Amino acid sequence: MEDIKVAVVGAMSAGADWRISKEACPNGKTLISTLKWSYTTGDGKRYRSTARTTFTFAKPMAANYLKNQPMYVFRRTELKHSKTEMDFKEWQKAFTDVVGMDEASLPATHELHIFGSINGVGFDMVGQGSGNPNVGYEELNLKSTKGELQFSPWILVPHIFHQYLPYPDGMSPFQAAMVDGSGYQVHRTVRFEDGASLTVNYRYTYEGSHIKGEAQVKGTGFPADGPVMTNSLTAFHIGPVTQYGDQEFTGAEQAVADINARGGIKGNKLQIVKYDDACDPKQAVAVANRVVNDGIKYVIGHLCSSSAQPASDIYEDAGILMITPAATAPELTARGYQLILRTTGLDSDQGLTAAKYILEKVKPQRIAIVHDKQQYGEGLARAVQGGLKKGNANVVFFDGITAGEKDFSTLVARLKKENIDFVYYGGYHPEMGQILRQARAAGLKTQFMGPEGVANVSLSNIAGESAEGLLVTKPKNYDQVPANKHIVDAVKAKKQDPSGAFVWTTYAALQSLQAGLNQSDDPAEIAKYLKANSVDTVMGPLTWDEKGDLKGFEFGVFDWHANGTATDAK
Ligand SMILES: CC[C@H](C)[C@H](N)C(=O)O
Ligand SMILES: [Cl-]
Repeated sequence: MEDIKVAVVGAMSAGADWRISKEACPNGKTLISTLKWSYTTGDGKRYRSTARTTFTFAKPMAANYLKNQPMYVFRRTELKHSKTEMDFKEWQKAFTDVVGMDEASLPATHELHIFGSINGVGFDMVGQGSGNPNVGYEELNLKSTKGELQFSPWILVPHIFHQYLPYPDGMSPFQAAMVDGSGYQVHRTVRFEDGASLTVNYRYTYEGSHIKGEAQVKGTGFPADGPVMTNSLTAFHIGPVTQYGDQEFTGAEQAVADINARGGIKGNKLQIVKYDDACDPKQAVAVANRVVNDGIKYVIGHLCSSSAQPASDIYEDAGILMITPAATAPELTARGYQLILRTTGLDSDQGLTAAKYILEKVKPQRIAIVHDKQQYGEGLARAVQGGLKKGNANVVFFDGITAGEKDFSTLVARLKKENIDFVYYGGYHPEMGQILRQARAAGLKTQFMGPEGVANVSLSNIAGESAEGLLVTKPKNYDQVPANKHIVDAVKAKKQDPSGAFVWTTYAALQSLQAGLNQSDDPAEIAKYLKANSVDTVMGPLTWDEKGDLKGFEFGVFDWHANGTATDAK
């Protein structure tokens, strides 16, 4: 009665603050710990590692430890750093199962000497710390003795004292070995997704309640242009596509809960497996190869057009089904592929809907068209330009800006000088929000319009009152259909937001997969069944053409509001 795995591919997720270590003991003198650890770049990309840690005890562990395994340890860390100094904190909690709390002497002080090389670049750091062995807390300050670190200081986390960890009903085996005096040694091996590796070896001496630790490090095989050797690792920040990933995970989690509550697929439960492509082409190909090697046959997601297209090549070649709830560029479904479907519409249709609204209902005097030079935004800007030229509208200029720009002073001064009364922007909320708040600060009265990628609460968060009165194209308000009220209430009961279109397109993708899995487990048979039939969903009855596109899909025109809400424009 094994679970059916479904991959859900998000983008620039935060993820869990706590990470789980699994502890096992093959004999009385050895404890083995296994760990998955992903780092994040300043760019919002993931850098993936796995670790195996070996603890060697001089005297055998007490029988109670050997009878009670495996154990699970939840840990979280904080780092502030310069290029010469590190300030660190760690929290640790042990359990006999996978369910968190849900929301002579033991040690008091310690010192660390950590040294070695990364790609042959030498380092040496020393410093003092303290902690509480009753609750699993520790803190540490480290200073360089050899000047500036010429690699990311994050590569030395988590390596920078399990003598501070208690177990549920008494001392950990680490604490018992320190109190006895005979102690333990540690060896860790880390493997990275680019083929790099790092080893650490530890030795300790106990002077009463004070621990003296020594750690020797050797790292090799890091790419010269990678984030370790360029100092490009950071703590997680919200990024440009986080809003889109959060909507997809909200809709997938509620749909899988509802399906499983009704008995799953002929009694077998669905299990979500989460991945993250950062809407980046190289990360999308790395994710798709991992999904195939993990044995998964069904994928929901790859959200942006520039990441869904390279991923689709890998899934088609390997015989895997892919359903995107969000990618709208026509080229995805224009190449003869048989295993690719959507639960959203096409930018050829979205751009023509915008051009007809401008010609029929707005009738402006002087138009500018702006885009971000990416597949989605530049495609829409070209579709709108063609529609307006056919209607003989006055387009004064057509121009590109750079994605990630925060200073729009040149564009704002040009709109003021050239007396522009209407702008169409093709692109995402981060750039549109900066353009709106900088335009109103400088006294512009211009009417703005954009596509479904700007119609979200992150646009309102960035622009504030400057967002009021923006025109948008987007899918219908599915959250206002009475038949969908039970889903709206279940999402609001978790303090989550059911208003974004990608909640509904993602829920509908899981309902479409469910209908297929009731007929066959084989991806090619599922794609054939959906292309020949109608499926009832939260979006209404869905049908697909032979290339995997929705038949009769319509984008609406709405007024956007500063409170993150959309109303019918007419
Ligand atoms: C996340 C989807 C975005 C907004 C857009 N529709 C694209 O295809 O890139
Ligand atoms: Cl460990």
